[PDB]
Amino acid sequence: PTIGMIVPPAAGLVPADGARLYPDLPFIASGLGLGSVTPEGYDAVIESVVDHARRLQKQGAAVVSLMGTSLSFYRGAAFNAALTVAMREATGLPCTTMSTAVLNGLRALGVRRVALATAYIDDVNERLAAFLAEESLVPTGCRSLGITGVEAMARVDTATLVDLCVRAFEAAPDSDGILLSCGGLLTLDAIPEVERRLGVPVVSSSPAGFWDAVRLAGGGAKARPGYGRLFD
Repeated sequence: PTIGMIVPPAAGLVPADGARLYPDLPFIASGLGLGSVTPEGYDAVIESVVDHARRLQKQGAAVVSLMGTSLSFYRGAAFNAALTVAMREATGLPCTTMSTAVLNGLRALGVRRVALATAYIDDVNERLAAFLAEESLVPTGCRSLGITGVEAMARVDTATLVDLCVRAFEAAPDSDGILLSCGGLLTLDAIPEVERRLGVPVVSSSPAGFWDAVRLAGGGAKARPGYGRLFD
């Protein structure tokens, strides 16, 4: 089944990880045009998520994921759930979000005490931690990049991301795992290196969003190897 993805940037590209994780699977995307990775930014596009779900349905999507973590968690857990229900009611399709994806990935891996490694500014990190606590997880600490640019996220390099994860875990080495939050980041090369060095799993926004969307679509598809414990 074709999987549809609502993505933050105006360009509306399928996130790059899809072709690496699931080379044989069909994805399509629709772009919100988020202006900044901030609550003010989210407010300016959040009301269009339903319209974009419908746009994807009209292009043949069989399931829809809102592929933005912060767009889906910034208002708390009930809003993530309610927005999902609205997308489902509007489209008659199975729907999900990237916040649900990371929650499901952390749960699947048995992660309860979770170190946060994020691209975001602290107001957004506080909202992430509150969302996770609402959902019965225990954030242990946070290290972040403080970036508000949307398209800027793709240019953060692997070494920076590996270091970010290692520093977040260093602060709380009792953590069961690491949440690497921001679906605009290119994290696939960082993940196995972090897992190798630290011996705990990483749940990363974009890869988790794919893993979750592929689960929702129901084919049983298996990802290519080398992308982290979440994928086997």
